[PDB]
Amino acid sequence: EEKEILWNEAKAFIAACYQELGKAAEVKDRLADIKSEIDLTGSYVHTKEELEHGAKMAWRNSNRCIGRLFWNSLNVIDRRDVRTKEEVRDALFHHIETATNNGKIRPTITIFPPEEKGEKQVEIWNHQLIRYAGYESDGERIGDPASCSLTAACEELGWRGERTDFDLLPLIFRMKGDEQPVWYELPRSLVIEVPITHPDIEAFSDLELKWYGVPIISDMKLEVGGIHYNAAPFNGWYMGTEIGARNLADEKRYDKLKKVASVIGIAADYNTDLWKDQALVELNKAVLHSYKKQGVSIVDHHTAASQFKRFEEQAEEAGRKLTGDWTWLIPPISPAATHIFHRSYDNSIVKPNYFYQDKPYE
Amino acid sequence: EEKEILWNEAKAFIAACYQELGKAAEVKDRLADIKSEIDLTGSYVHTKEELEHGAKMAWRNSNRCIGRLFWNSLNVIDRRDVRTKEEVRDALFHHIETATNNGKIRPTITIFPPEEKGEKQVEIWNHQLIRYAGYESDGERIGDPASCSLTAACEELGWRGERTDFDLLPLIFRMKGDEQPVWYELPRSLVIEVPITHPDIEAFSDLELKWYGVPIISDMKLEVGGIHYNAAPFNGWYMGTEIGARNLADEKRYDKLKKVASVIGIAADYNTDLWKDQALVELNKAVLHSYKKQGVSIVDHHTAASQFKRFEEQAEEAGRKLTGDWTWLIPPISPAATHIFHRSYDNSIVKPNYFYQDKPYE
Ligand code: HEM
Ligand code: HEM
Ligand SMILES: Cc1cc(N)nc(CCc2ccc(CCCN)c(CCc3cc(C)cc(N)n3)c2)c1
Ligand SMILES: Cc1cc(N)nc(CCc2ccc(CCCN)c(CCc3cc(C)cc(N)n3)c2)c1
Ligand SMILES: [Cl-]
Ligand SMILES: [Cl-]
Repeated sequence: EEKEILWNEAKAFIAACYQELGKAAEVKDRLADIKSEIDLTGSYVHTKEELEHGAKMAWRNSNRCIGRLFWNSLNVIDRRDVRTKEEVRDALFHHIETATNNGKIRPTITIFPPEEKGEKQVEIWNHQLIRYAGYESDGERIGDPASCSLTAACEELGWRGERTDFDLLPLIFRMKGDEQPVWYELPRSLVIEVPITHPDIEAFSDLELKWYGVPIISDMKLEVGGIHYNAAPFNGWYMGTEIGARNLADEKRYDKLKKVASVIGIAADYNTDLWKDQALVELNKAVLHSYKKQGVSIVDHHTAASQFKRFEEQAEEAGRKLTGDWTWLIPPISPAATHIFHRSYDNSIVKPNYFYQDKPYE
Repeated sequence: EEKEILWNEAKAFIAACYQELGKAAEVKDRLADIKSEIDLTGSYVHTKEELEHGAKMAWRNSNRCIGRLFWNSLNVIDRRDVRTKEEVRDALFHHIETATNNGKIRPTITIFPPEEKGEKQVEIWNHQLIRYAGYESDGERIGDPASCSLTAACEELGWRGERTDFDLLPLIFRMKGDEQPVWYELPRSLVIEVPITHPDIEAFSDLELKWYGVPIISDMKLEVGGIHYNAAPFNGWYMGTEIGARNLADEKRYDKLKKVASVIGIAADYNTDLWKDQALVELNKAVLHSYKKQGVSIVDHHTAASQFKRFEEQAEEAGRKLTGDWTWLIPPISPAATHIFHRSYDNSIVKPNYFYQDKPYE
């Protein structure tokens, strides 16, 4: 059963991948080889060409992603050779460095050895490789509340945060055969951060807001032809709203809208003044302005939606069905100002793809 | 078959309606009466109590409506006695007057005789009782593009618009047995309109925008216990975003965002300036301000979402399942600033309800 799942998934992937690569004639022989290998070993090993194209397909099939136009230029780093925690740490440090690329962000994925018997070889605990800690001790809230449980887990293992609102969490991952994960403090030279200022309102700097340059999702599983790559961190560049309308704005995150309203000099007293809406717009302008000013890649939601329209056209033109999650594709700011809002999307799951998996803590 | 549909729907409705009315014991006798009546006549007639509560239930079950907190105070006008076009016209005029209520809008529905053999007794052509005409002659666009096809149909029947951007369409409806609908110009004394000004920006009046006070949806079918009330116009008061973020903002409607940007004194050149977002916020502030200043009921999307939260709690507290369409419930401005955005809703259809029906023109 488990291996029939593998063979069926392998069949579909190799056929599809090789068609896209103009390698359709090699499918028959390659499947024989794969079938023998599953027979003789219980699994199979992707060629580097398969691995790279599979990761790209997986991005292409990510229903919730507005940035998919650029799927085919994903920079895929093959790290299936890794066996030690030093090698993992160094691969993660390297991913941060090459993806950041001095601000000119490169969409990158580093792929670690896949699950064996559903047994992980490398288990990453971080949600993102770069993220801020969060604390909640006796009524006082510090940092990013979304990081509270991971932060508590790190502090169990002998890490201690400075309890600033922007403590960088350490890298934390466990190796197969180890009982506890290890942690490593991020070298600050690796991590670009951007201070948030506003183009016109000088007082905006009084909020002392900042955010990190590169979102590197490190807790999803990449699945390709029945192989489960549970550890495969990937990054793009930010869409501004992710920072200005969610990370810094949500009541359950940094919750900064009342403070924004005060520095931009409007009252925060009446719903009918639309002060939250006005504060959201200004904070979002500041975020775009700040990233651009520092030379760190970022895209606004209008340009993003325009790019996504092109992805849609490209898919049609290539004869591929389009899939999407409307509820995630619409930006959280002026959604009806984008074309996305005014059409519908088929939310079917197509593989290869990226999937949620259970957290190893909490 | 057709009558088995009717009896099954009647069974479910009478049971449910009478439970809610504390009249559970009368269900058995009432169903016998109904069953005989379908047997003897092919249909049945609602008591006034059933009709009123059914219309209220229908509002309660409208998945796409954020305003449902107030379902139980709907003002139901029973006009099943109507037989002539003068009576229909007068009932429609009356609905406008009593719903408008000098600006203190009353959620109201007027219910006309239901379909007989799927044969309409009264067929209303208007989408809303009050709406602006739209024209598109040889490249030049005037008025509301959404009204183009109905406007063309009216002008076929000998009506002529002044071709202002805000021509009030005439009431247009057809009677059973008539080949053509009739039309009647709206008395302007009946129709409250609001000029759009901004609380701080004096130049905003230069846009000469306005909108009508009361949205009265007149093209949906109310279904109650298997009876099809195809003509049953209903109204609430506006949520500000419907006007500021859609009617006046959409590129396929009045398309005013570039003009808004100019009068509020910002450039409309770069996506990263979020000029569309900023223009949307200011236009939406102006709309709320203008309605409030004139004494015409309106609700902002924050207050609306707060009221909807109470509807949710009320439903749970009453032991009723909640249904909703997330894609319509989220406001088109700052949706993530409402609780709606952060939860999910079951989009199942529960009856009684309001349903789309085919337009009799186009
Ligand atoms: C190149 C720049 C990119 C941009 C601007 C972008 C934009 C976004 C945005 C805005 C979201 C939505 C998050 C939310 O709604 O809060 C998202 C989700 C997602 N993106 Fe992208 N993205 C990019 C690159 C990538 C890459 C390189 C991958 C993987 C190879 C990827 C895969 C995904 C996935 C899987 C999700 C869903 C995450 C989840 O379900 O939690 N994206 N993207
Ligand atoms: C009391 C004030 C009311 C407010 C503020 C309100 C608010 C809204 C809003 C914002 C929409 C969405 C339109 C859109 O997304 O563009 C809507 C849709 C709807 N509302 Fe309400 N509403 C109210 C009263 C009513 C009443 C009295 C009824 C019927 C008895 C009703 C039934 C509906 C229905 C059926 C829709 C869906 C229309 C469609 O599918 O095209 N609402 N409402
Ligand atoms: C690779 C990449 C690039 C980029 N610009 N953005 C992303 C998405 C980042 C991200 C990270 C974390 C999260 C939190 C939940 C995921 N377990 C999210 C999604 C946030 C969200 C929350 C809600 C309530 C709705 C919604 N649509 N989206 C999105 C990935
Ligand atoms: C009774 C009532 C009160 C009130 N405040 N609002 C309404 C809804 C009015 C309305 C009128 C017309 C329409 C146009 C289509 C309906 N055939 C709409 C819905 C507009 C819309 C468009 C799009 C693209 C998405 C969306 N969610 N909603 C909404 C009814
Ligand atoms: Cl993020
Ligand atoms: Cl409307």
